[PDB]
Amino acid sequence: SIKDSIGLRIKTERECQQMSREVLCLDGAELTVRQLIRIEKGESLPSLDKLSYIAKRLGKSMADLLDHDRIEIPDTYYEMKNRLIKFPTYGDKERVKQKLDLIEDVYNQFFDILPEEELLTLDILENILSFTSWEERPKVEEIYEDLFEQVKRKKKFSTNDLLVIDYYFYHLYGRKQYDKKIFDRIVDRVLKQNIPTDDAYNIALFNDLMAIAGLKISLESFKDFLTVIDKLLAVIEKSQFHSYKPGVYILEAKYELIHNGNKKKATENYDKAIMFASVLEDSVLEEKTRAEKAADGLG
Repeated sequence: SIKDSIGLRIKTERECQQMSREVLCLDGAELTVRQLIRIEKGESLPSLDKLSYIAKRLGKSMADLLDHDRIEIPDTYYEMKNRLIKFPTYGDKERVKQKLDLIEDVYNQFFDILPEEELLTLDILENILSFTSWEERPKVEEIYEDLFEQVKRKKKFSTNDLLVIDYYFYHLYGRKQYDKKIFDRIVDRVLKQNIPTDDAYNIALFNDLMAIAGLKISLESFKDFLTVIDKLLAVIEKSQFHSYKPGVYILEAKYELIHNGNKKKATENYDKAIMFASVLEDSVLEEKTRAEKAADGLG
């Protein structure tokens, strides 16, 4: 396969230079040893970023390492990935099915020309959307592990980075102890991301911010909570995500209730959620929001 031939070219040149894997990979920020091994064994295709690094370390141009083989991805893939990521479900299980079908479709159409990071993106969306246990998928976990180590060192996050970060938050769900240093570092860097004109990116960023806010409540990490609310509203503002407002004001209400014991402010925030829900095309979210307000003991 293309993966076999490219992997062997990389491996042959590395060995030719009497270069160990650890030497090639340096501090692992751009390429890890296990990432390199999967490439050299033909198990995964290098992405442009990782091939660019490998070629720099070997003093070659990328064209050299490829010979006639290619690693480029068709525009059609990116269009379907873009449509997929932009697709909201709101927890609606008929939409969830629609989204899982899109993922399946994209994977079937492109799995053989995609690098590891793109393939992981598909696995992550699928696992979270289907509530698959992250432990059930060790092969995915091994790949996620090194890509997440690399995300820890980044200041600027891509859409794929944001989705890895989503999978990370997914690990923390329901837990009560957690690596506090890692969490705070990730949250802090998420909070500093520029907000671009790019709905796909903003949806991934919005969903990570939602995860942070739910976790800050459940892990009792209340520092900067309203800063998270503020960022959520800023993303909604940038991309005009009107349907996403009620979920944000519900979280702010739960914060006021649980952390400040403020029932008047919590009632105001639920009422904002109900108001923003009420002018939506369908009334599912308004009914849900009204029910949540009532279950939290407010009028």
